[PDB]
Parts: sequence; C-alpha cells; structure tokens
Amino acid sequence: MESRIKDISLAEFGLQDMEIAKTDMMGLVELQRKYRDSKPLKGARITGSLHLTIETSVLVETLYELGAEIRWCSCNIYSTQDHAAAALVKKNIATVFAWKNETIEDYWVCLNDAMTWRNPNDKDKICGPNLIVDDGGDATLILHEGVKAEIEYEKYNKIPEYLETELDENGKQLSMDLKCMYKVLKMELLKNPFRWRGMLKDLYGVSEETTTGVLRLKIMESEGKLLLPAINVNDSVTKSKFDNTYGCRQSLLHGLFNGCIQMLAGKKIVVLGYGEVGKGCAQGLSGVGARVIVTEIDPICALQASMEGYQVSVLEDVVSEADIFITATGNKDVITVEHMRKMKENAYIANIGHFDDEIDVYGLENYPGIKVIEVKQNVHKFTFPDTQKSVILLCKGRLVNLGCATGHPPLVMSMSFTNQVLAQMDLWKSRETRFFVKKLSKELDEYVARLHLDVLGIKLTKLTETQAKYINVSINGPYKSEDYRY
Amino acid sequence: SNAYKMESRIKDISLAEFGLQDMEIAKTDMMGLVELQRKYRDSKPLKGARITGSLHLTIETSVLVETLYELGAEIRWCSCNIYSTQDHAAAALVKKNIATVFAWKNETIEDYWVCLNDAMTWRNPNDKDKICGPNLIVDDGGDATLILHEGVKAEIEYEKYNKIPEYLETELDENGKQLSMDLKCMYKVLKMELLKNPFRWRGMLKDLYGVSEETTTGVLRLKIMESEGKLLLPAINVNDSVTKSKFDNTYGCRQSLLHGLFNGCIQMLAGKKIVVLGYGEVGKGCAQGLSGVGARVIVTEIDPICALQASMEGYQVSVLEDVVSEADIFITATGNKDVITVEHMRKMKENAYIANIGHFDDEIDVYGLENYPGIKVIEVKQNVHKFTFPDTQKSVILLCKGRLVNLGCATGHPPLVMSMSFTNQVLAQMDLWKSRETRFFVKKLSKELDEYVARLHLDVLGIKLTKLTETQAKYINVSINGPYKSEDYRY
Amino acid sequence: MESRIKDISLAEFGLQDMEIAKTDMMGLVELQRKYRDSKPLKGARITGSLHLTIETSVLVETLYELGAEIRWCSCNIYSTQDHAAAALVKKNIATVFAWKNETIEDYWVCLNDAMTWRNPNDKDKICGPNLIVDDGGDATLILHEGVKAEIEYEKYNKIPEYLETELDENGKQLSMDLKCMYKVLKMELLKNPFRWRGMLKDLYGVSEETTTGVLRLKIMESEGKLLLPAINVNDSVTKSKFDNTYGCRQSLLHGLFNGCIQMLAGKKIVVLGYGEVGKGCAQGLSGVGARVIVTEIDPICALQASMEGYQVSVLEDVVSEADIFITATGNKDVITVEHMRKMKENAYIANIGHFDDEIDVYGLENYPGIKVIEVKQNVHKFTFPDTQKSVILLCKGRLVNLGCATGHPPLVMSMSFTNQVLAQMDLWKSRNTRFFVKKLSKELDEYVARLHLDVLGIKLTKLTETQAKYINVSINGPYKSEDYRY
Amino acid sequence: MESRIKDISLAEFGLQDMEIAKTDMMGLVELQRKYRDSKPLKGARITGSLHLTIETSVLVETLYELGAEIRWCSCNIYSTQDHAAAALVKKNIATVFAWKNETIEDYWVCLNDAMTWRNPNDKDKICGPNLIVDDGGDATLILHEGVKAEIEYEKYNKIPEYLETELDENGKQLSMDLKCMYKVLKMELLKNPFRWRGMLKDLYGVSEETTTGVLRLKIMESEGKLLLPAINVNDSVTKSKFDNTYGCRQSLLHGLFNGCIQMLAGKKIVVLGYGEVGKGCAQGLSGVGARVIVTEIDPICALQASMEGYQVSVLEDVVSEADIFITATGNKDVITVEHMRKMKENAYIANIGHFDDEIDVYGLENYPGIKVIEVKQNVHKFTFPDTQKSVILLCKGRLVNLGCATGHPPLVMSMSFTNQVLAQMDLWKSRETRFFVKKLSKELDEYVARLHLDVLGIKLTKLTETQAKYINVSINGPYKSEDYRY
Ligand SMILES: NC(=O)c1ccc[n+]([C@@H]2O[C@H](COP(=O)([O-])OP(=O)(O)OC[C@H]3O[C@@H](n4cnc5c(N)ncnc54)[C@H](O)[C@@H]3O)[C@@H](O)[C@H]2O)c1
Ligand SMILES: NC(=O)c1ccc[n+]([C@@H]2O[C@H](COP(=O)([O-])OP(=O)(O)OC[C@H]3O[C@@H](n4cnc5c(N)ncnc54)[C@H](O)[C@@H]3O)[C@@H](O)[C@H]2O)c1
Repeated sequence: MESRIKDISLAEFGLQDMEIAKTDMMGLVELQRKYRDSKPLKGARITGSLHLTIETSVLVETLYELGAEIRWCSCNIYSTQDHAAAALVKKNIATVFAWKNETIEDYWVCLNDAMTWRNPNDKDKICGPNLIVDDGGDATLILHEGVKAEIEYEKYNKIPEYLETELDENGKQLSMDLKCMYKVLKMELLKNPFRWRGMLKDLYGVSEETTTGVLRLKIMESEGKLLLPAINVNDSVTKSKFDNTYGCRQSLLHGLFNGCIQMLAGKKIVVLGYGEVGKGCAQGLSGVGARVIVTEIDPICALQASMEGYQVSVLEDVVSEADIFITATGNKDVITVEHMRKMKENAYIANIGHFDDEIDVYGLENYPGIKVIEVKQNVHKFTFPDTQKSVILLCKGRLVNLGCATGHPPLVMSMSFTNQVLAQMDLWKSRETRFFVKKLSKELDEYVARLHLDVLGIKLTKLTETQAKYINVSINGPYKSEDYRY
Repeated sequence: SNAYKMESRIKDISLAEFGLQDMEIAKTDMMGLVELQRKYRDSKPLKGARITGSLHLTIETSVLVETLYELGAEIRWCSCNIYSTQDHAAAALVKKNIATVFAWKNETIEDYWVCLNDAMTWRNPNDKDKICGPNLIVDDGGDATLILHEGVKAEIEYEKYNKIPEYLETELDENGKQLSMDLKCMYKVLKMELLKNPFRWRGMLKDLYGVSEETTTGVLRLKIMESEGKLLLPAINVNDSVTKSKFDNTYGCRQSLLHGLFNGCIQMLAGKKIVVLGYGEVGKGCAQGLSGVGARVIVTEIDPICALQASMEGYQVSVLEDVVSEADIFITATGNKDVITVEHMRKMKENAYIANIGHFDDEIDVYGLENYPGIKVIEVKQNVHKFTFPDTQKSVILLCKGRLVNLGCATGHPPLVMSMSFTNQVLAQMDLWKSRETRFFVKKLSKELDEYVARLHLDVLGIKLTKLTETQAKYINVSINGPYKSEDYRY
Repeated sequence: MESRIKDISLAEFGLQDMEIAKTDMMGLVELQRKYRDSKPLKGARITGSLHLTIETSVLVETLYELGAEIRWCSCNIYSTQDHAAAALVKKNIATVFAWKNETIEDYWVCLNDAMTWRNPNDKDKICGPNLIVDDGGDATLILHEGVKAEIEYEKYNKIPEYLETELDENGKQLSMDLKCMYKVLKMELLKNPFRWRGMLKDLYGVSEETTTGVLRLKIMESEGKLLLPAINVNDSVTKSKFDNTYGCRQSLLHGLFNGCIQMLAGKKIVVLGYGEVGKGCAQGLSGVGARVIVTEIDPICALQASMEGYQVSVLEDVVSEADIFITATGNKDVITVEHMRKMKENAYIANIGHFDDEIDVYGLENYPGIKVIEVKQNVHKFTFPDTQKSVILLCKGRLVNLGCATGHPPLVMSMSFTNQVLAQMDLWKSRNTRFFVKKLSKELDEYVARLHLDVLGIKLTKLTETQAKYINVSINGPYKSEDYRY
Repeated sequence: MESRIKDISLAEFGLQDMEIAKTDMMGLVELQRKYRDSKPLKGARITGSLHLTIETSVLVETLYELGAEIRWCSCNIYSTQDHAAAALVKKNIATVFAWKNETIEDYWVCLNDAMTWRNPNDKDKICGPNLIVDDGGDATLILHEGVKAEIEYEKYNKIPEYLETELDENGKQLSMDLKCMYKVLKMELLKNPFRWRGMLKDLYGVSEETTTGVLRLKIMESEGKLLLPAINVNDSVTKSKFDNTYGCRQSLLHGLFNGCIQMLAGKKIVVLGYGEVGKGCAQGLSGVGARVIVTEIDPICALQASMEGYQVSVLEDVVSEADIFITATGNKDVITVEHMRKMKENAYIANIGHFDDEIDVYGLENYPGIKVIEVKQNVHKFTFPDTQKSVILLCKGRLVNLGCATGHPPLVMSMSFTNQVLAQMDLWKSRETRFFVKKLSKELDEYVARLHLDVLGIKLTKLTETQAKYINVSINGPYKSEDYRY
C-alpha cells in the first residue's frame, strides 16, 4: 500500500457516486468511448494537484483509460472527498495522497509524494512526471522553487539560508505554506540535489485549471522563467464562462446553505469582485432573494454590475451594515481583521476564491484575547473581546463551495475536465528555451460544447452554404473570431 | 438523576452544545421570538399550561419551545416526520430541561406513533403522578389532532360492546386494501391505550383548550372535521396568517427546496426540465428558486387561476403525462395524493429524480414503488435510493423516500421565516390559553396581530416603514397604526 | 350623430386593432359567441366611465352584442384612444363622449352627458342609466353628490353655497375636478332639481373596476350612503392578481419608455407603494436592470419587498439620491413640492395610481417663480427659481401607463373585462334603503381563468374522485377556500 | 452643401432632448469639456453614416466642438429622428441628408451627398472626407464598390454590365439596395471616373460601430482589399458588452410595445441568435414574463442559453407554435416565406439585426396574391390567399428598436459614442499598401467606463501597492489581460 488516504472502505460509495455523476459527464464518457482502446496517453506518467472530488475521480479515470499512469493529490486541505479518493485506490486507477482535513505540512508532503515516481527500469532511482494537471499552481510552484533551491545549493555548496529561517527577505514571518514547502525542499536537497532539475528533461507540460494558477503562469512567462510548456485550461470558453460562472451560481449557494444557517432573502450580501466567478455568485444570491452589493476595482466590471441592478460600493461604506460577505477576487487582504471588527453581530464571512488569504484569517485567529467556538465541523464563530460581537467564518476562509459543500456539479466539471484531457493529449503528442502559455483552439473549445448538448436536449441549427459564405464561416465552425467574448 | 434526561428519548445528549450554539445564532434573525421572551418572561402568561407539540424538531423549533418555556409552560415534544428531527436541536432542549422530548432522526413508523402518544401523556405531581393530557397542542400536519379524535372514536366503540373494536385489530381497511403503515401503527397504539385506560382520550377533553395548526395539510384535516361537526376542541389556523402562508410556504421553500435538492441530487439544476406539480404558495416558491439557478420549470395544476399565474411568470403549464418521458426532475408540491404513480414512474427517462416537498409522503406512490414485483433498490447515499424496474431495466432516483425533502434531506426553512410562523404559533397558544375561561370551530389570528408579527422583523433587514399623516389615513380610511388592509386583501 | 369624439375617420384603424386584440381576448370572444342570440342585457341602458382604449372598445362591443344600449366616456382626460372611440361611433355600437387631451371641464360635461338618457316612450323627457360600468368611481360620485345637492337645494330652495365657493374647510383651493363637477351640478339643479333622484328607482347597480373606486364604495357603505347595489370587480382574483400586477409590469415600462428618454438600467428607481400594482411595477423595473427602492406604510408589504431583494426606505432618506420616482399607492400627497425641491437634477417623477394627486402637481405648477417647458406631449420640465434645479414630470401626474402609453395589453384586460360583463349580467338579472358591495363568486372567477387557458397553450390537470375527496373539493371547483390569497 | 431634412421647425424639440440626454452622456460631455479649446480634429472632414437619433446628435456636436467639419446621413431608412436632424441643421454644426421614412433611392443619394465635399480651395472641384464614422458599413461599401467600378470601367472602356443588370450571377433578383447603389455609381462614372480613387489619397480611416459592419471589414481585410485604416468600435468592451446587450434589453421591449399590441407574458417568443444582442433581448423578454426559446448555430452560445433556463430549438420545430419571432443573427434568410406560411394566426415578426434581409420581407411583399394592410405607422399585416392566415411584421423587418422606437437610451450610446470620438481622434492623429482593422486599447476602453461611473453613483475600489503587485497590474489599470471576456 503506497497510497495515503482516509479510509479504503469508502470505495464502493465513491464508485457508485462516480457512475451517477457520469450520467451527465458526456464529454468524459465520450473521450473514454473514443480512446479507451487506442490509448493516446499510453506510457505517460501524470501527476495531478486538483481538488479530489467525485468529478475529479472521473477525470482521473478518463486519463487512466487513455493509457496514463497517475499519481494525485488535492490542491486544498479541505476539498478532498474521501470516498472519491478511496474509489481510485481500490480500482488501482491512481496512487493517491489526499484526505479531507489535511494539515498544511501534510499538504506539502502529499504534493511532493505525488511528484515522485520510481523509474520503470529500477526502483532505486527517482524520476518525475511527464505531465502535470494543476489547479492553483502549487505543483508548478514546488517545481520552480525546487529548481531555484538546487541552483542556490550548488552555488555555495550548502543549504540556502532562506530555507532554514522563519523570516522572509524583509524580516517578516513566512506564511505557513512557504514554511512547509521550504521544509520539503530542504529535505529533498539532502536526499538528492538534482531531483528537480532532473525532471525538466521528461516534463512535457502542465495544464492549469484556474484563474489564480494562470496568473502565476503568466508572471513566470513574462519573467522568462517558465521551465515547461503550459496550457491554460481556465480560459477555454467552455471552462471560464461555465465552470467559473454557472458552476459557482449553484455551488456557492450549496456551500452557504450547508455552513450558514440564516436566510439569504432580504439580506445585504456583499460580493467582493465581479469577474467570472463574482457574476455567477451574484446571480445565485439574487435568485434566492438576497440584495447583492458588489465591490470592484475594474470600472468595466463595476458598470456591468450596475447594469444588472446591483449597488457598487467600497467595503468601508457597507462593512457595518451588510450581513454576509463573499470574496471572489483572487486577490489578497480584501477583508482585514479591522473590517471584521466593524461588522454587525453574527455577520458571515466566506471566500470562494482559490486561496484563503483573501480573508485575513491569520490576523483573526491571532487577535489578542479572541474566543473561537466550532459551530459545526468547518464553521467557526470568533468573538472579539472588546466589543463582545462575533463574526462567523465558513471553512476557515477556504473556497466555500468545496470546503463546506461538494463543489460544482458534474455537468460543468465535465466541460472543464474535457478541456483538461484534451490539454494533456495536446502536450503529450507535442512532446520532444522560452516556454509559452497557450490556450486550446476554438475548434476544440466548440467540440467540448458539442459533447454536452444531448445532456440538455439542445437542438443546434445548421447553416446553409449561402448563410455560411455570407457570415464567412465554415458550416462546421469555428463560428466566432478569436477575440469573441461570448 | 435528571427527569428530563431520563424520561426523554432522543439519539444523543452530547450534541447539546452544538444545538445551543445554533439556537443562539438563529436568534439574531428570530426577532419575533426574541421579543416575546423579553416582553412576557416575567409575567409568564402561559404559567401552568401543559403544551404538547408535534412539529419537526429543528433548531428553529427549539427556539419556539424555549419561547413557550420562558412564558411559563411545561412542555413535551415530538417531530411530525420520521426524518425531520435535528438531533442536536433535540439534545439542546433536553440538556437545559426546557422540555421532555421524544424525537430522533430516522425513526421507524412504529416509533413515530409511540413518540406522539408519549408526548400526549402527562402526569400530575399534585394527584399522585396519575395520567392526564395536555392543555394545549402545537400541531403540524394534524397527527396529534388525529390520534386524539381517533382515540375518542375508538373509546366510544369499545364502550358499546365492552371490547376492542375489530377495525383496530385488522391489517386491511374497509375496502379490503392493505392499510397504510401510519394507520396500522396508530391503531396499534390506540389498542394498547384502550387496555391501559378506555377513558384516556375522552378524559383529556376536559382540560384541552385548543390546538394551533402550522400547515396547509393539517388545516385541511381541521376544516373537514369542522364541516362534519366532529371537531372536539377549539383550533387556531396558523398556516393562513399572512405572515405564515405568504412567507414560510413560499420564501422558505425557495431556499430550503434547493438545499434539499442540492444534498440529494448531485446533478446540476441549470438547463434541466424540472416539473413542479402544484403552483400554490409552496409551488410558487419552489419554481422561483429553481429558475433562480437556471432550471427550466414546467408546472402542472388543477386550478386554472394558479395555472394562469404560472404562465404569467414564463412557465410552461402541462399535464404530467405529456412531459413525464422528457422531464429530468419531478417535485410534488400539491398536498394531494397519487400525484406521481408507479405507472408515471415507469415512463420516466433513465435516472430521473423524484422528490416531494408537501407534508405527506403519499403525493408519490412510494409504497407501490417499493413493493413493485421484482423491483431492485440500492441506497445511493443517506436517504437517496435508486429503484430499477425489472421489465425495462430503467431506473428512477427517489429523494428522502418521498418525505418532505427540505426537512428530510436538509435543515428545513431558515430562522427568519420560521420566526414569523412561530411568533404566530406563540400568539395562537396564548390566545387559546386566555380563552379557557357546531360547538367548536377553526379561527385565524386577527390582522392586527398578523401585522404585528411583520413589525417585529423589520429591523432584522434594515427596513424603514413610512408613517401615514392624519390626512392620508383619513383619505384611505385606515388608522395610522393599522390594520392597513381589509380582511379579503390578498397581498 | 350625438357622439363627441376627435375624428371618426380613424375608425378603420380602430376596427383593425380591435380584431387583432380579439386574438387574445378570448373571454370576451366567448361571451359574445355564447350570449349574442339570447341577449341577456336586452333593453338595458348602460353608462360607462372607463378609459376608452381599444380593449375597452371590445368590452363595449360585447355589452352591445348582448343586447345593451350604451353611452361611454373615459375616466381620465388623457387615457382615451381616438381611433378606439371612432370605431364605436362609426359602427353605432355606443354613443361616445371622449377624446384624448380633454380639458377637466369637458371631462365632467362628457360624464354628465354619458349619464343622460332619453325616455324611449317620451323622448322629450330625461332618465338615467340602468347600469353603470365605472373605473375610479366618478360616475358613482356625480350620482351621489347630485342627489346630495338636490336634497340640499330643496331644504332652502336655492343653490347650496358649497357648490359656488372654491376653497372649502382649510381655506385651501378646491381641486379643479370638484369645481368642474360642482359647476355641472349647479347647472343641472337649475334645469331640473329631480334629475339625480329620478334615476334611483331604475338604477340596478354599478360594477367598479379599480382599487380607488372600490375604496370610495366601501366608505359609502360604512356610512350607509350607498344608493344602489355594487359589485367590486377589482377584487376578483382574475382582476387584482393579473391586471394590477402583470398588466402594470408591461404597461408601466411602456409608459416610462415613451416619456423618459433615459436608460432604466442602473438607476435607483423608487416605487412608492408595494401593493398589487407596486409588486408588478417593481418586477418590470428589475427586469430591465433598475435598482428598485420601495416605500411602504404596511409592514407586511414591506417585508414582501425585502424578500424579493428590494431595499425598503422612507422617501426622505432617498429623495436626494434616487433618479426616478413612481407613485403606486392610491393615496394623496405622497410626493410633495418639498420632496421635489430636494431631488437631483433632471429626476423623473411619474404616477401609476388612478388619481393625479399622489404627486402634488397643483402645488408644483403654481409654485412662485417656477419655470415650465414642454419636452414633448405629456412630458414637462419644471425648474425652481432659487436652486435653478429641474425635475421632469410624466403625464402631469396622470396614470403614466394610460396617459403616456396604450395601457395594459389585451390579454389581461379581457380577464378584467370578462369580470365586468359577468358583473353587469348579475346586476341586471337581480333587478330596500340599504345597498351593499359584493364580489363575484369564486366559481365565476375560476371560469374567467378557464376561458383564457387556450391563448397560452395551458393544459390543466383534472382531479380523480379519490383526490377531489382527499383535498375536499368538487372536481369542477372551486378549488380554494374564500380566504385563499393565491 | 445645403441640408435636406423633413422639418427645421422641430429644431427646439431636438435641442431640448439633447440637453436632457447629455445628463447621462457624461463621456461625450467630458470630451467636449477637455478638447473644445485645443480642437484636436480641427480641419478634418468627417462624413458619417449612422442612425441620426438624439444620441447621434450629441456625437456630431462633440465632433464639431473638437473642430471637425461634418456632413451626415442615417444608415437606415426608418431610424432617423427628424427633430434630432433639425437641431443639427438649426445649430448649423453639420450638413445633414436624412429623414424618417426615406425611399431606398433617397438613402443612397443621401449617402453619396454626404461623401461629397467641395474642395477647400475651389467651389467647383469636388473631394471626399478625411474620416468616416460608419454603422453597417454602407459608407465603406460605396467607396470600395466605387473604386471597383472605376477600375473595371477603365479596363474595358465601358460601363461595367453588372451596374446595368437587374439580376446577378445566379439569376436571382438584386436587392433594391444594390440596384440603387449601382445606379448612383453608374452616374458618378459618367460625371467623373476618378471620384472614388481620388478620395483614397485624403482618407485617413473609418471607425465602424456594429457587428455587421465589422464583419464586412474583416472580409475585405482577409482578401487584402481594404483601402483605408479601420477601427473596430463594436468590439470595445464598453460597446459590445453594453450597447449590444443592455441597449437591446430596453430598446427591444420599447420597439415591441410600440409595434405589437399584445401582452408578452406567457407567450412563446423565439429569439434567433443568442450572441451579444440575443442575450439582451432574451433577458428583457423574460423580465416581462415571456417564455423565450432560442435558436443557435454556435454550440457554445446554445449551451449558454440552456444555462439561463431557455429551451434551445431549431425554427422548424417551433414555427407553428411560437407566438412572436425576433431575429438577432446578423445573418440572412433566417425566417423565410415558407416559415411565415406555417406560423399561427396573427403571429408577430420583428428583426433587431442590422439588415432587413434576416427576414425574407421582399419575398413576402411580392408573394402572389398577398394582401397587406397598414395596422399602423410601420406595422403591416400580411394575409396569404391560400390559407387566409395573417402574420404581422414590425417596421418592414428593419431593426425594430430604431424603426418602431427611439433606439438605445443615452447612457449606453455615450459609451459607444465616446469610443467613436476616441477612434476618430486616433485615426486623425496617425495621418502624420495593406490596411488593417484595429481596436482601441484597453486603457481607453476602461477610461470610457470611468467616465460613466458617477451617473450611477458607482464607488470604485482602489488597489493597494501590495495587492497591485500580487495580481500583477498597475493601480491605475489596465486590470485585465487582452483576451479577458468579461
Ligand atoms: N416542506 C415544507 O416545509 C412546507 C412548507 C409549507 C407547506 N407545506 C406543505 O406543502 C403542501 C402544499 O401547501 P400549499 O400551502 O402550497 O397549498 P396550496 O393549496 O397553496 O397549493 C397546492 C396546489 O396544488 C394544486 N394541486 C392539487 N392537486 C393537484 C394535482 N393532482 N396536480 C397538480 N396540482 C395539484 C392545487 O391547485 C394548489 O394550487 C401542503 O401539504 C403543506 O402542508 C410544506
Ligand atoms: N394604472 C393602472 O392601470 C392601474 C391598475 C390597477 C390599479 N391601479 C390603481 O393603482 C393604485 C394602487 O392600486 P393597488 O391595487 O396596488 O392598491 P393596493 O392597496 O394593493 O396597494 C397600495 C399600497 O400602497 C401602500 N401605501 C399607501 N399609502 C402609502 C404612502 N403614503 N407611502 C407608501 N406606501 C403607501 C399601501 O400600504 C398598499 O400596500 C390605485 O389607485 C388603483 O386604482 C391602477
């Protein structure tokens, strides 16, 4: 037994949930039906760092049926669905390092173990994955920081001091994620100081699932420091305009209904950030009678919010009157402890963005004399000692739809994961320096949509030759120019 | 040892702190109940009243019980559904000695009727702890009221021939059909009580001052009794208060239907053809919520007025038979029975979801589905079962065994609307108690009190109410303080 | 010959609209088909005071095909559709005294003429109508004030001084409508002081269309001054829950679109009054992106607004911030000159209630130093002298959906007018010092709904005997108890 | 050089609406404030072909205040607002050739005159514009076809026979628009065969307002036949995501309420095309209770429609049951004569796309034995002689919001038109061979949004340095990458 999971006996519930889920994941069902025998990913070692849900287990199953060997971990300490994880282990579909309620330390150990492969020749030698499926950039981060650490290690033939200290370049305390990651890097430098650089040779790419992960990729790219090809799956139209928006419209409500006992109707609920995710959040909240107040830094998004009937305000002007706060920025320090101190009694705070630092959870937990009580497994009420007023935080500020619920439903995830399988296949067939972040073709993007039309009984109109020539498109697409915004 | 802890029958007393914490959080929005406790906890208008409740024991209900308790009443409680009890809510009441409780999540139908009977059984410490009944009843669906009346009928039959009437000892009804399990289990209790004391039910009537009924289905049962001249005690209809029916039934379900569906049905609602059978107060809310998350709602209705209302909101109105093969999810919201038959179920597409939000499980023919020759059943997750027909090999997925899905698969309506319903309940209980000092009929609370309920909740939401000038008040012919609408106003 | 309209040449444009409108007015089509042979209203003299729109023409046609003789006028100086009035006169369906943009003086003269019938036996003598169709209660008001005036006239053998003065009580100037009505009453007393009382024996009742008219009836009943039977048509479920709400949802917008050039999306629109009309107005405004703010006196209605996501405030707390103000209360002095002076530049003010005194128009027009410029017909900008700021009034405060637009569409008016025909037939069929106000039975209310199901392709489900017994109703209905609110 | 409009006495009504409109057009108001002294467009001859509405008059005034000489015409025969055209002529800020209800021949004559300028040196000699503001691409089309005509004329020393023929290649009858354009071009070849080619020299560019015009530009570019620089205004975020969507949401409803007497609630309304325009149309229709059914060729757009709860079907499966049909495709022959013959009695047909050929109006009008009645101004009922069934067409299939109503409101037009002015200034500045189509920068696109925030009381949030660096943007924008879809 190499996998490290919660409980293998939950396998059958997972397997059963996978089959029910699969009814609507027609994109993944079709890729399996079309490629299970030809196996286009045969020989590929794939490491995944992505919320291990039932939907994800179907993604993993799909990659496995296309011939890949798979190792997997979750990209969040609270998102793993333990029955989903056990289904993959029992069936020998993948080697898994993930469980619900991981410590930060265990998060980084699991990611590192998922990145570790034993060479098919001899078990003595370690090697890396050929491909990476990433959500948030953590697997991509540990690889680049691993390489940087090794280069610093050789340069002075000793452990770089930045890995043996609790402080950053400016004397401040390092985040728990960096301390735990640096601890893993130091350990690996002593076991093998060419571990990370040795992987670069066999690494053919990474396919990134989400906006926060993409931003990280784009930053590396513009600095000329990206060390492998990358496909941006987030910005496929069938991902960003469906998963991000429609997926959150349902999964935000599910997370809120599970964690927040109150009625949303008539409540002033602040949605911080009105991008693809924020738009979905507001639509769902209004659907159940909430009066949505939006905050934005972008004047275009602000205007869009206003066109849908929502008030647009700065947090300071509403922090004392609003009832519920939802961060959807992908930024950091959007809700501070100071903001929290001004909120009304039993105001709720939740985050749906990828990382928990949108909310100053650290400042809240380390506030002098603060009291905390567990409302439920993942809901905590914090009471400030000076005012005696309390705020209620959902799942310690981690993405609420996956921390307090089961994330987006199968339909949109099938669309997102169909893009993932296609991105992986593209990277694999192109396998062989300035590396780029590219997106999938519009042809494939439309194809993903075509694969899901029958789920919903959608009947598509077909162009005539005359109409096609008139609007200047092929009868079979693509139907829009590259800059079309949908 | 504590009498409340020992006498109560719940699942786990250790969950009490979670219950108490939830109750405190809920109180932020349950301003109606918070105010009644503040205003009356000293003078205790319900002092000495023995109240028996039969209403889903949720956190919201625990605050209701706490309110009756702070007003001076002794209390015993049970839920009105085998799956709706929230064990932490029940534990909270037992640990604080607020009430003697007989309720847990996932009861059997036998246990359900034994808990109700026990909730109706009191002892008088001033009369050598001898058996008696409650003074007041809080009912949701009319089961407390049913056992009382069937209890009186049973005793009247028993007394004629000095023996147990044979309709209690038989597993079949008047038409030779197999009795529902609820009737069998209720008759079993009635038979046992006739042997303990054949003057038990009629003996309670002396001290019973009324029942206050929470929902549409329980009210229907009351009106049927009243029109037949068989209602044995005064009743207050709480469901038809404006601050109950226009809020709990509609806006409560808008949220709680979705929560139940999200927990039981893993699939995305967006784009699905979802049938909502019944477009009354509950259906209106279900529809609004469903389309709020992208579903395409199709309505079935028997009332041409309601059907037209659905159509005005952009919904297709169809007969079930015309969409039973194409629709993805079916939600019954009628309060009727046999709305979705086994025969309808056999025609549904593969993996169609079926759920009910009405009070009783018989809206969907669950019994006929479970007892269909050769049917195959597997438990997907908690209270979610897939049934497979042997002749077609097609499957349908039933949520909560047909039981009201918002309470059985989720936590029911949220605190805010429940406070509005429960403020009406406390007012009704007080009205019946102060009144203690053809024959019996059903009545509703006055509009003054109905408007009062709403006033108590305006600050929760930062609502600012405009005030009429004398000139305006005289012009529209109302008092500055209300009521602001005539009795027939529909809101 | 005896009709007074603007132009009879428009008739053809009215007759075409009537036929098109009849596609959706199935209730009226059905009553015509079913009762035109037997003619249940045969010999009845019907006077109508109801906005003479295309829809009203179909109502009047239906009363005519059913054997009635008819005289009609509009219940508002701006609501008449000239092509509709022409159609009725051209085909000799009714005698009409109505045109768009009447003066208030002519309004009362037109009404008084509509009430004046000639005795079929001896036409040299006057008589009144047998039945009245009323909207707002003006026909009912002139009858009752006329009777009061005649009685007062006899006690002192002279014109009562209240009819000749023009202040009354507080010394405040009397409304133009009362002065013009009193002028007509004075003129009729001098010609025949038994005119009004002479109509009482043969008057079999009035059927009242709207909330404001019903309110006036209820006041008369509580004081024991109601002089004839009345049917409250507004409170049929198929009128109040459809016309008041869904009719306004479309016609308000249409009225706002013709008079207000500005975009509604993003604007803070205050809807004063959240009753059957207010609910519909809000729904329509939200539908095109406006942020609706509600004002209410009734806490129940205020809570309903909150449950639909609308902020509920008092006018004084938003009068300076809001962009548009829509009164829908059926009350008076809701928007005062003092409120208007605090409004922002080019703020729009409109009314959808029956009467124009919801907004203090008289006070605005007669403000010292006020400047007024007509932007277009029925749209005026008023500029205050001190601040130099302006407000824009639609329709001189008259119901904006009928004054600036064509009112509710055919479908809902058919439901309302099907109730009217049924009411007229009930009062005629039934032909005592005390008279009361009653409503149609729920059987007939449900019948109105049944007649319109085929329009929209609605398929109704039918109860089995065991279900009908279980829910305690008859298979053919009624399906709800009398206190059911729908 | 003397204007041709309907009636100059309407001037004050236009000038009055202009000032009221300016309240929301803060983009154009700002450009006037900032650049009226320096006049960056001084000396520039600007010819515009764009619906001459009140909104357009503020655009022309802005262009004038920036120093340009201006001559203008509408891009549709029914969209001109005569009072708007009058205001421009009265204020003498532009030479105008436009009026409501033009003939097709007049349209091309007006456009050709708008393209004709008297040489800055001589009064006898003719020249062309320096810049073109176009909507639909007709100004751009006449120029390119004018050049082709001249080149073909010199090639064989004769009038090209395609200009004289009434049919074209496939034997089908040429559209009236083509026959009229060709007649104008034929005549210009005789007066001066180097007219069009003479213009290319002084033409610095065209700025195209809409999707259909852009498509035409992209086709010419791909073929390497574009003869001047071009700026695609349609695809600025502040145009396509506001004008096309939220503009139509209000203006479609305005057009339908004016042309269609029926209630939209409950009706099955088919929206053909679910792009930027269709999205808005559907939302506005749903908002008034309609049951929207969508037709699409694009599987992504079709899925999006399904995610909003709309049924997605092919026209043939609903053509007999639907009540109202709205084309929003920018394609042609979307609704054929055969489809119209299958529609139910009194079905309504309207188009909101740029050209009238989305619906086969020509075929309908010229159908053998077709009866047609004018229901009202710009609304016609057509009855087929075989079935005796009727269909009702709004403004002869021309864009319904501008034909049956007053187009989009000022707010969105200011956003669209602020982009036009910015583009014209860009083209004019660059004057100091393959031509391409470019779009404005995201800096300017966001700037357009900023200019309109105060209208709606929008409070923008400002990024901190730490936040700015974390998400890798400047504190002052741009805040999104180029491919961001909003
Ligand atoms: N789950 C909850 O929390 C909750 C909340 C409130 C009420 N309820 C229950 O919900 C049920 C409905 O309550 P309501 O207040 O909406 O009652 P209602 O009378 O307002 O609505 C029921 C509707 O069902 C329609 N109907 C009846 N039989 C039908 C059939 N065979 N097909 C189609 N339509 C049919 C009726 O015309 C009616 O409009 C009741 O059982 C009530 O006790 C449950
Ligand atoms: N324009 C139309 O086509 C049309 C259609 C139907 C009714 N009406 C008219 O519209 C008016 C309202 O009709 P309704 O059916 O909605 O009546 P309603 O009683 O249902 O609604 C009126 C609401 O206004 C509120 N109100 C009263 N005074 C107020 C004040 N000073 N400030 C704030 N709120 C106040 C009341 O609480 C009430 O809820 C009446 O005059 C009626 O005749 C017009």
